[PDB]
Formats: sequence, structure tokens, C-alpha cells
Amino acid sequence: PEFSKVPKEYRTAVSKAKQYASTVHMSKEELRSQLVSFDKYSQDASDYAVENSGIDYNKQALEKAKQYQDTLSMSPDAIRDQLVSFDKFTQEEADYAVANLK
Amino acid sequence: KVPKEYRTAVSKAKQYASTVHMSKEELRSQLVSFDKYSQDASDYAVENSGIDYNKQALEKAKQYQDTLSMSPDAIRDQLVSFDKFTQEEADYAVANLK
Repeated sequence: PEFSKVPKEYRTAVSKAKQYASTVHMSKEELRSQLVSFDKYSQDASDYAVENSGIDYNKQALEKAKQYQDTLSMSPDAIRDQLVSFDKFTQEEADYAVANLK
Repeated sequence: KVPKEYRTAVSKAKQYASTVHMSKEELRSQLVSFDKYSQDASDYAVENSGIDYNKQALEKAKQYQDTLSMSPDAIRDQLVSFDKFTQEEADYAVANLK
């Protein structure tokens, strides 16, 4: 749905989604839950924001993967499972993240 | 009295405490592996940046609760087992969840 025909709330949710993605490295599902649970956006505004904020979730997975590697010295395989099972990144996002680790 | 690099490590440590919310042990490792500080500069920074690790545990507890819809008890275990916060930091964090 085009940006100009969308409620103000959806545009504010997009602004908030961009803030979260630039600071905390969330998967689409983590961000979807954050916008509803913390910011109190409706499910529809959150669902719109996670898809329409220009977020590259492969890059989000890579940044989270680097954090796990640097803060905890977790193995690439342990990081891949954590990103999928726990953070709820897709398998392809987690595979891309770990292929770009040290 | 302290080297410039110890003071920039403190300034870097404060940046993580305002946006990322790492435990002392996660931050100690981060400053070395990611930021390329010496182990001595990192060990100094994690203790001398005025960081409240109780507050860091609470901020990280809120992230788990809202991003993953985690229960208070699952968050408590996660903060200790995964994040390496102390038990006292994790107990404070969970007691302060709404």
C-alpha cells in the first residue's frame, strides 16, 4: 500500500522500525513483536512497518551474528542456530550472516 | 593519569551501555574482539565507565520481553546463562519488569 494513503500511525511506526533496526539488530519477527509489545502500535501498523521500512534483514542477521561472535565467542554453527531458533531470522538470513563471520 | 586509549575505551564502553546493553563480560569481550582495544584497556573500561550493570540487565530484560514475548523466569535464566550477567543483576532486572 502506498505511503501517502497510509495512516499517520503507520508512518510513525516506519520511523520507529528504522530506529530499532539501526541500533538493536532485530529479525523481522523480533521487530514485529517489539512495535506491538513496547510501542503499542496495532498489529496492522507493525505488520506494515516491518515490510515497508527498507530494512535489509540479511544485514540485521550479520550485525547480530558479529555481536554473538565478539561478545561471547560462540561458534559460527552455534550462532546460526541461535539466529534461527531463538532470534527467528529466516534460515537464509542466518546462513548469510555466518558465511560473513570471522 | 590514565592513557588516552583507556579514556576512549571508557567513552566507547558508555556508547554500548546507552544503546546495546551488554553485561560486563559481553562488553569486556566486545571492546577487544570488535573494537580492537587491548585487554588492559577493555578491563579498565568495563570497571571505570560508571556503567550500572543492574540497569543494563533491566534494559536487556525489556528487550527479551518485548522482542520475543518471553516470560520473567525464561528472561532471568537467559540473562545469566546466555548474557553472563550476574544472578543479582538478572534478579533485579526481572523484579523490575512491569
